Amino acid sequence: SCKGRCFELQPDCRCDNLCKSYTSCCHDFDELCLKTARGWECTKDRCGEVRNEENACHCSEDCLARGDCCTNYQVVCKGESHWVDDDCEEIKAAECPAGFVRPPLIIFSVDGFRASYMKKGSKVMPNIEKLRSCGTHSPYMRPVYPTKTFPNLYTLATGLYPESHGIVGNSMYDPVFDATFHLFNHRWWGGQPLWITATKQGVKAGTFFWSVVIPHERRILTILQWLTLPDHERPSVYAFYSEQPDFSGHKYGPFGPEMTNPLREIDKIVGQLMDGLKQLKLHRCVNVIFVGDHGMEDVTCDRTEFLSNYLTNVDDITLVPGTLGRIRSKFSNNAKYDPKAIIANLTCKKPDQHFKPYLKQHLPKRLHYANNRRIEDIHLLVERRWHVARKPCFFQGDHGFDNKVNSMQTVFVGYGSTFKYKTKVPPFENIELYNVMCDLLGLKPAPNNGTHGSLNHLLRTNTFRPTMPEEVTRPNYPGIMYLQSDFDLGRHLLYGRPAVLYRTRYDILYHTDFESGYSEIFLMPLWTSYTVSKQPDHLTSCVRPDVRVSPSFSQNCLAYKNDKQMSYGFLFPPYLSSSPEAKYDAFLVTNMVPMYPAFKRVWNYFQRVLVKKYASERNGVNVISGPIFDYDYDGLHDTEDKIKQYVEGSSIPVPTHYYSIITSCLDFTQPADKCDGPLSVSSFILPHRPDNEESCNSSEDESKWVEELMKMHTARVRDIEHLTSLDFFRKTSRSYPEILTLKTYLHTYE
Ligand SMILES: O=C(O)CCN1C(=O)[C@@H]2Cc3c(n(Cc4ccc(F)cc4)c4ccccc34)CN2C1=O
Ligand SMILES: O=C(O)CCN1C(=O)[C@@H]2Cc3c(n(Cc4ccc(F)cc4)c4ccccc34)CN2C1=O
Ligand SMILES: *[C@@H]1O[C@H](CO)[C@@H](O[C@@H]2O[C@H](CO)[C@@H](O)[C@H](O)[C@H]2NC(C)=O)[C@H](O)[C@H]1NC(C)=O
Ligand SMILES: [Ca+2]
Ligand code: NA
Ligand code: NA
Ligand SMILES: [Zn+2]
Ligand SMILES: [Zn+2]
Repeated sequence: SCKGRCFELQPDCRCDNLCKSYTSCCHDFDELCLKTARGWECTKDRCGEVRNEENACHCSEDCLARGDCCTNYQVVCKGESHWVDDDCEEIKAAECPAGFVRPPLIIFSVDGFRASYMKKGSKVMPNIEKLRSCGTHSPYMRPVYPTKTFPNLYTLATGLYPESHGIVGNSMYDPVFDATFHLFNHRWWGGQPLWITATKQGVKAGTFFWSVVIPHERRILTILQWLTLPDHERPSVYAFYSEQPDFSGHKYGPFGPEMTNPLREIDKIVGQLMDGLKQLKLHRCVNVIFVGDHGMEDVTCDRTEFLSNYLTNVDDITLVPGTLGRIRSKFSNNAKYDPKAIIANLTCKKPDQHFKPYLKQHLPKRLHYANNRRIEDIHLLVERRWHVARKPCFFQGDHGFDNKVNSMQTVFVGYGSTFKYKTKVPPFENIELYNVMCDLLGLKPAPNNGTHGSLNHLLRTNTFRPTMPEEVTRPNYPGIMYLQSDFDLGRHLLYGRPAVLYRTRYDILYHTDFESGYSEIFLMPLWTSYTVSKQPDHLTSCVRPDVRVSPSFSQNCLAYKNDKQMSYGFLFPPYLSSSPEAKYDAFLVTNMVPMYPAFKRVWNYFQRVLVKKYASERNGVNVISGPIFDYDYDGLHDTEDKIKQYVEGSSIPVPTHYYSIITSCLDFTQPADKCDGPLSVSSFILPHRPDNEESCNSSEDESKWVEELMKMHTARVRDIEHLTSLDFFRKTSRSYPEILTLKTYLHTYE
């Protein structure tokens, strides 16, 4: 029996909340623990009360002490007020009763709560509105790809991309075992979640999981109940979860009028939470995070592309369907199965095609969706509002699309003593929360993909002091060291010189129009920096040796002549040179990089047309460009070990991508090279591909397609730091936490 052991935190008859899922509860759990009687609200008559065990909650004078009161008791029978009726009072300091070592954290998570419901629900969710308004909040929070529940909830809790924590979807095929696994035990998965991190550091955690038949009102009383327990038992961190509004969203669509009740209902539970805390004097002591795993889009049966309309033998493939596609051979010894053919077959075959196929390594890097062996090589990015099935109602809403999509954005509100008061912060990525939650609990966070510091502007106190990483390889500064005859060939640095964070050998090179860091190992620049202010020739096939760099560690024009696939281009573009004299610097062999003919069309468009437009538009730009090597698609700078391809019969490694970081003043009335304030930045990581299969209008003028591809491969600065092992923005006039925020920014074009 459960006697009074009920909802306990720890062979026998079981009393914990998760027992009902494992069907291991004692026969009397439904009698003692899950009482439903009289409802979840007091009334005038209920007050002055027999502390009747039969009830769900009590309105007796006993009530307050035992810690099992109905959440609106004070409001109804001691004259006090609903917390939503009070005016925002700032909380300059945690107001906890004696013997609390720290402010409790309550994570209030909701499935499928799209960011728009905040504007178009103000009227119907007043308690949530009061959290938003009095607390700290962002316009939206960005989930991770894929925008599905389990992958997002576990990232939330761990700080890791799905590729790394391992929950890449609900069914996953492991080719090591040739078996499929259907999704819960935290422990077999990657990363350290929050409830563990806290436990290992002597901070007691409550459950982050509930048995679905336990109704929401009971879960709240349970948390308030636990909060009255004594110091040696009481947990410091708790978690509520709601399947709504995701559940109704699938059924009715995010804009269905049927959505209105479910949000009101979620708001009621958030009401009980606050009314309950308040009547335990804990409403200015606990920190609450109201947070969402992802959003919801309109998607119906009739918007469904079918693979059988593209592929000869569709019974030879296995497809995970829906708002993303994952394709895999169904049969093990099938020599008829050809990934290159499949992708070709699925590539721009209709003008209005509602998905695009990709091998995972060609997916835009911002998705971080490749480095896991249960991610099938062939992936389909599905257009928003659409589905993908194998071959030929329930639903009008779904999610799982590209996480830059708006319908997929989600919410974050931070209320409490440690959060700023009435503050609006910019949108961030949910991988950043794990680090913040550790901060609120005094924990050293486990290694994750967050960037610790980048969210210090959300917090009143408890900010941790991030430190710039150390240069690992100091630069060389060659002077004029060689003769033209030794060779057998054929202001611009506004934010600090970036710092090389791995062991290598590089020369820093200066020119009038640009500054560069040249790797004597990779035979090209690691980075090329140049400012262009707001305000040609027939030398195409000439290159000059750089006299500051030995011919051993320079590229040559023989390799590029004898490579019928590969060509070369410049990181600093000759077109932007400041004078006929200076133009010769842009043609130094130290400025060449390997570039497929197809990539040049993108790259020339960019250097010739978009940079000067960007400069006009933003009042100057600083531009840092370099190559990236990521052949193992793990999002990190490759070692020489990992390089698969080279320019014909040479040591010149071919980059898998090319980055650029484009930087200006937030105050566009000050030019780029004379800021006094915050910075503005947008970056991208363009894949380096022999063809333009990815862009459906590549046969047209670059004005009609290059800029669309670029928007698609937008990237955070931080992404490029991981992929290049550099560190940018080391010598600005801004604080290091502000700069971390700048670096986590991704410029979405929506
Ligand atoms: O070291 C190695 O490579 C193999 C060793 N090994 C393990 O001992 C655990 C066992 C286990 C794992 N998972 C997660 C998983 C999910 C989908 C899959 F297709 C494969 C695994 C589980 C989930 C439920 C119950 C047990 C497990 C992952 N493990 C290993 O890979
Ligand atoms: O109560 C219900 O309506 C259904 C029971 N249920 C769930 O379906 C989800 C599944 C899930 C939960 N968590 C923990 C969590 C909670 C809040 C966060 F901000 C982050 C993580 C997960 C972690 C990884 C993967 C799956 C999950 C919580 N759930 C339930 O109790
Ligand atoms: C995301 O975070 C994880 C954890 O910090 C990084 O993964 C670790 O990588 C190291 C070195 O490659 C391995 O030895 C560890 O086993 C990895 N840990 C886990 C839990 O997977 C990962 O590199 C980060 N990803 C990016 C793109 O920055
Ligand atoms: Ca790599
Ligand atoms: Na060539
Ligand atoms: Na094309
Ligand atoms: Zn969800
Ligand atoms: Zn869903």
